[PDB]
Amino acid sequence: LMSLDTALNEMLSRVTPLTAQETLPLVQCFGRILASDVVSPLDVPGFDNSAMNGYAVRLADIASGQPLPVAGKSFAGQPYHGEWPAGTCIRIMTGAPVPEGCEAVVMQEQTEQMDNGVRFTAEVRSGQNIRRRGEDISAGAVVFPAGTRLTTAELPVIASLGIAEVPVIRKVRVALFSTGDELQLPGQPLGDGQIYDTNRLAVHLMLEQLGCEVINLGIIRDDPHALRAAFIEADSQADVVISSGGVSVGEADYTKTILEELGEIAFWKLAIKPGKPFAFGKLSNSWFCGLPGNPVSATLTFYQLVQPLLAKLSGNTASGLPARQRVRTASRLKKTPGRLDFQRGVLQRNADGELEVTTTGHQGSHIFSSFSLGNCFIVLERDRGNVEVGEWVEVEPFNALFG
Amino acid sequence: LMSLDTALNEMLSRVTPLTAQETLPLVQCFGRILASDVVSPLDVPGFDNSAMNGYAVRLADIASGQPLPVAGKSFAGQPYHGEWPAGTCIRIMTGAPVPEGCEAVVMQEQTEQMDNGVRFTAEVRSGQNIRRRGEDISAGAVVFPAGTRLTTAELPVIASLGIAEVPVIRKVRVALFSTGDELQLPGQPLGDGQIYDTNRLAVHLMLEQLGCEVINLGIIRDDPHALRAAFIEADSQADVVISSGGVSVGEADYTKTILEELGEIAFWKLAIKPGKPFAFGKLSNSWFCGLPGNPVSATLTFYQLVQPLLAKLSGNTASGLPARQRVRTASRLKKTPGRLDFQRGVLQRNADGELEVTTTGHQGSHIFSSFSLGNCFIVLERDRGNVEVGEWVEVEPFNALFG
Repeated sequence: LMSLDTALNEMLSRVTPLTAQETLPLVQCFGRILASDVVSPLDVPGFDNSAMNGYAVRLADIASGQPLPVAGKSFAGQPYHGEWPAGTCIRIMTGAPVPEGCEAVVMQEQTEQMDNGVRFTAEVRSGQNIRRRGEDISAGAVVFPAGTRLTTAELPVIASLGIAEVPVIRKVRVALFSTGDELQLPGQPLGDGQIYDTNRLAVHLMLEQLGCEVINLGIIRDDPHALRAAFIEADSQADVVISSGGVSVGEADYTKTILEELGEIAFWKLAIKPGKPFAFGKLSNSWFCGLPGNPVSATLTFYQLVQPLLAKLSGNTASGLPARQRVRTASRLKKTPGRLDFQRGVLQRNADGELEVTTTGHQGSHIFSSFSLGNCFIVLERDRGNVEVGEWVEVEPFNALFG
Repeated sequence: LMSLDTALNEMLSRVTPLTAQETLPLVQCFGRILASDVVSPLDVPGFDNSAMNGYAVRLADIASGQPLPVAGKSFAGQPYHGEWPAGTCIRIMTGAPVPEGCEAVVMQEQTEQMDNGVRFTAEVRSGQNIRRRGEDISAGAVVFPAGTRLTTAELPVIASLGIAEVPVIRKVRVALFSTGDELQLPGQPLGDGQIYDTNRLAVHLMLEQLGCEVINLGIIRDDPHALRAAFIEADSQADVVISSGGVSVGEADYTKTILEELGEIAFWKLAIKPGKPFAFGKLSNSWFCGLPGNPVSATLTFYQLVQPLLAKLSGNTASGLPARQRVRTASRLKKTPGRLDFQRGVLQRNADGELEVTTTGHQGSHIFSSFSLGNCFIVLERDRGNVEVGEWVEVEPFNALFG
């Protein structure tokens, strides 16, 4: 009934990014969000230097027009020191500091080297081939704005400025648990109607790889007191509490009333597949997300809803959701109009070098193999019907959580 | 002069994956490599269950052609163990264990309920709608083979079989250090032609993010005794030793002779760009990789050479190097024939939804901003010359190390 985009946007619009900060040495900031703007203490480059391998010259010596004998050279870490007579030029390489008085650099490929001097023939604009002090970064400028996620791309740049540590928004703390007498821990046998608890592990793993602080309270006993106690504890410790299965997502029972007793929680019916139910709302001091019991739905629902939410909450300002592309199906796809189907498929290059999706197989939610076999989602539009080999189709490549 | 592909195949052919293992609880196994095959101790599904929501019947009761009353119910968590008399049927839910003496299940769709029992609208064939124990995974089967890298796709499935821990290959240990009287740590001034050391950090961050155990020995003083001592230690405590800058990559000097003295190392000149020099070879108890001093070259060289080596080393059996696709340039690219140019670009969708690359800007190695601004490499062929807007071109999306 309710659309995914509508749901997501309503979740996101209620949420306020964290602000609490901590200062850490750069090596420990991977994945972390900047709490404050990084301001450059130095100029980059720190001095005027050559854009090219060629010769440093003065605009007047060129106008004179005689070949210019080489008076010396300026290199990597050894500027040209000493006098530079009129009627001469300085040999120079990329990155090397331009000598005092220099008005241009000429690339050697535009010149004729002879025993008695370099002959210049092309026009010589002033400033050409010269990289100005701080043209790349000026001291006092903001190199990286607050809200930036720190990666190998940013952190070395910060170190290049001589900064040892930066302040970052604190990890988001997420309490995790599941409930139900069916749920079984490993090592024990499966009594009557029991199954091993897989959703919790799945969520724990994704949470940790998303940079969060997990507080796994485990399986809570089929009991209202155990459950109220779990929520109280979870909500007091964390910014987000997750039920990975067992708490109500619509159906009326002892868990649904505790939920209605502890916060304002909405029970959604998403127009997606697989999945459908989703619980979301505010507890006393936290946000609550309750997932359906089916592994495939829990994962899907987590990945496409909780994951975005956690991002916003972290302080990250990177607007947009994982990238998608248009692609031809080498496979035939069973799709029902009514729901936004996130099928699994296999994106790979064909003989022509073009990219194409193949189904992983049976798209039913009774099996989890489609996450291993796959490598992307075939995001089939809500209103769309069956898909015939060769039709245009949306793929969302899996991110690192699945490979 | 020497091709990337050739160097890569030489490095990797000499290498021998680690075997040393350790058994860890599943929640600690993300990104880790399975040391032994995961063999299934149970059948999945564990019991002959129902595919649909409907009724468990027998063919002799359907044959009587009359409405058969509901003797009881069977849910997933509440298997039926009651009476099941002759002219009756059992209401069942999807995923639920089919009651003893079953033969088929029917959906509530091909069924209308009368006051005297359930009327059967359609036909009922022997074994319809019953999932049979072990049709997805048989007990004794190999679920995941040794060398598989454990992710959110695999790890929950392993918990579904009731396994708590699995054996994984030990992390690769990687020793890191740089050298030179020019390298400066943060907080200290830049003496004459001194610079802040960024390549070490860059590498540390990537190593950690690839799952390695980093031993960062910092900046070694410009002195053969400190260098020998660092090497003797790095080699004894790790599987790979990396100079991130400062050790020879060809130029003869005190560093090069300690290198030749401590193992068999080849100094290569790669036909790639940016970069070119790379040192690789065997020390006593380890593998050595020496990177060029230029930040862009050290990163690029690490990413394209050292990364695949670590992958092989780790035990991972995932044959291949990150994916590529053919794509049009919205940007003009300056390219010289002779070297394989790993330029940086911006892969994004256009108004028609198709994918396209744009340059990040200046491709020179005097700046690092191309890794942040970018999100992919434009892998321009060795023999290739300049590229015009709309030309077909190869792109290799950045992985997680760059965001």
